[PDB]
Amino acid sequence: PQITLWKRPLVTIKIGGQLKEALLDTGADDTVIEEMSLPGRWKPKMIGGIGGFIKVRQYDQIIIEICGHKAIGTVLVGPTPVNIIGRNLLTQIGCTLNF
Amino acid sequence: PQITLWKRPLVTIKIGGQLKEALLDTGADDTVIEEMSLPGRWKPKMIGGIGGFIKVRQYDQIIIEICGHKAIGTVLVGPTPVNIIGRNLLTQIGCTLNF
Ligand SMILES: CC(C)(C)[C@H]1Cc2cc(F)ccc2S(=O)(=O)N(C[C@@H](O)[C@H](Cc2ccccc2)NC(=O)O[C@H]2CCOC2)C1
Ligand SMILES: [Cl-]
Ligand SMILES: [Cl-]
Repeated sequence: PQITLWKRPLVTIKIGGQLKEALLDTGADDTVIEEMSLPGRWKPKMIGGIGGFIKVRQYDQIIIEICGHKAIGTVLVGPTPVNIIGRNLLTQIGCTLNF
Repeated sequence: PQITLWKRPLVTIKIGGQLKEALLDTGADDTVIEEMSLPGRWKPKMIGGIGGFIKVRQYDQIIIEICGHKAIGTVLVGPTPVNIIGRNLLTQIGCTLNF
């Protein structure tokens, strides 16, 4: 698809069998999702945003479907205001910026 | 152009006669630039992100050149860690996400 930016680029994602709404975010290096349970072990990570650096849980090799496209990669879980799909997964679905 | 997302989508912009590096950010509703002087009146605004909120100065009807494309809109000025080109100006240069 071709997504214009007059409104937030929100899409449906599927993770752990659940449907959620997430923002396609080219300004985010990593994918960060609101609190949920994911399988396996997690590692600590700090992510810096507009208000500073914060603590999240890093889960690797997580299966996630984004707007019908299958991706498998790192998902960070923590107190984010919105679910964010970052560049680590946008590359997997072949997403580019065009003008 | 077509911009891939293996690295941060950083571009050169021209604002208030100065050249600056900025991030093309689909996850940002608004454009936020590091401390600088801009002409005209401003009003205070709070903007929220990962890590909480920052206080910025809102300048309206500001011209920016982004990749050679002229655009006009609201520019927020404040203690942002990176210069961000948000949706308000990405729409003006005809920027879309494609996959
Ligand atoms: C809340 C949301 C709607 C999404 C956004 C809120 C927002 C709204 C605006 F109008 C303007 C700016 C911002 S913002 O700037 O707050 N932001 C945009 C993100 O793309 C930031 C940009 C950025 C990049 C580097 C340093 C600071 C900021 N990335 C980010 O937090 O990456 C983190 C997140 C995961 O990867 C690293 C989050
Ligand atoms: Cl605007
Ligand atoms: Cl358009």
